[PDB]
Amino acid sequence: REHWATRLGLILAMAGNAVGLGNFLRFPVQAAENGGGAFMIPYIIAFLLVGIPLMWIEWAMGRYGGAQGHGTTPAIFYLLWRNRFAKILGVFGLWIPLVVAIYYVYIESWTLGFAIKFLVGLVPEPPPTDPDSILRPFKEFLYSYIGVPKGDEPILKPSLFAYIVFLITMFINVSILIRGISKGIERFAKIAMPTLFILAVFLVIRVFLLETPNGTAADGLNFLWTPDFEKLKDPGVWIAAVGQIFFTLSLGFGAIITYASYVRKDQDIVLSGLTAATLNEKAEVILGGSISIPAAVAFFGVANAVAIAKAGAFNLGFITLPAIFSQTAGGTFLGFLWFFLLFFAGLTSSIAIMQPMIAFLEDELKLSRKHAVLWTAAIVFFSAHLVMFLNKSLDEMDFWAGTIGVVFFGLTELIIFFWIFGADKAWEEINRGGIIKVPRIYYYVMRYITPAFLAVLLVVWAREYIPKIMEETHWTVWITRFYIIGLFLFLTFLVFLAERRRNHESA
Ligand SMILES: CC(C)C[C@H](N)C(=O)O
Ligand SMILES: [Cl-]
Ligand code: NA
Ligand code: NA
Repeated sequence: REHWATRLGLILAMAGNAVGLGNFLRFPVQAAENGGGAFMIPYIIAFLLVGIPLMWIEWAMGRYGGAQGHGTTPAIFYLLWRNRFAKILGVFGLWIPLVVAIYYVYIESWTLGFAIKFLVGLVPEPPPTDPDSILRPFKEFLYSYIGVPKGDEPILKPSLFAYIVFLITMFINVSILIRGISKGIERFAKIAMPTLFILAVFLVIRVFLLETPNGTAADGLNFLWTPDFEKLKDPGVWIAAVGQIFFTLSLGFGAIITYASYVRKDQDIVLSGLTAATLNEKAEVILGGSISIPAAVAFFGVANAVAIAKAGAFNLGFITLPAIFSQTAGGTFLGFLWFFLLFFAGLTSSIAIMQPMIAFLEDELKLSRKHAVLWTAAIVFFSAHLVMFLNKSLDEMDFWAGTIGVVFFGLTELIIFFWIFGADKAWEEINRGGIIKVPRIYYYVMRYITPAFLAVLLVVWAREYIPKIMEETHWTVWITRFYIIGLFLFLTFLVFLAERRRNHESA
């Protein structure tokens, strides 16, 4: 079995796993729609009670399963709770990251294609003060890229260059992942994380030199870090906070478990996971929240910034920032820098959420690495046509997998590790091999505070919000569900195909 050759390489690979698009695209909108600082207070709180404990549990289950040659949540769940329903619940650890990747690769291909369009200079030409006259050309640019429909049919029709860039993005993912751990993700993280940091800091410095009659870049920072105690009683704020914390730290996708499987049994995971979390957070609030929000605020006031944020998720990342850069000297090169930063971010995160399936095919089906990688590729590439051509088929995938399945699977793996596999035993498993020891106070949070807190949050979530999706939506969403549910069944079948061949090799 392969291993992280360099400790630093392990840390950088886990960072690139965590440091992705949620640090640069999701978090700005998440903070803008939720009163800014009013959203920071839960984000901080839920970072201590949910982020770090689930991080350490992810790492512990990963190292435990990897010591016994299993880097997937079905096998590891069977190794923590010996039952068939354990394997059934572990199937989610392969279903969630796959469904996430199905559209994560598409958005990463968006970033790559936009970087190419900006580098070659094939960009819109905004005529020289009306904000609509500047937000309109880049809006139509994004629409010409992804091919959003125009009439009544919810049928996407992406540009040919977009499909070509998607092919190139999948092929780049394949060329990276075909070289394993110590030769592929490690030597790529060692190169991408410094470049990512450099680009982020350069764009931060460039954004801070922006001033308009609608304010300066400091106003967005103020609104971001100005709390508002009038909103801590809104459960939607806490819902969004814990969801974003699950997302930005890869918590609940089973990918951190997958990388932790390649950790040598004796090497540290406590300080490792804490370091990865701290690096991702420093890349989030210090950098990601200090580029989009300050520019949008300085250019349109907090009111119109929140308006653009509530308009859509890509209004800020794919429209607002390029429209603002088109107003500055060398702004085409600046948008190229921004999109290239996003491309490496999505790259280091997407090569991380596609590893559980290959680990399953290698460890549980005894497939060669090349064939496992190529079949997982073909699966993702084919299934991505459902997201590329069916309108609003990405939102359902992100909801059930990246938004609902994450909290569900986090609670599940928490109850499995501590409440089932053994609170004392799993606590020791976390504290074993660690350079530093896990604080005594997080034992109670892991076993008592985190499950009850997440349970109350999930109760409020399911009681006051979900029934709006299973009714007030277009019928085409079923096409996605009918597929993704049918993608779950498929995986279970392979799980069966695992537990049967294991009864054959021993014979
Ligand atoms: C699913 C994860 C890889 C997401 C990533 N941590 C991000 O913030 O974009
Ligand atoms: Cl295009
Ligand atoms: Na992140
Ligand atoms: Na990443």
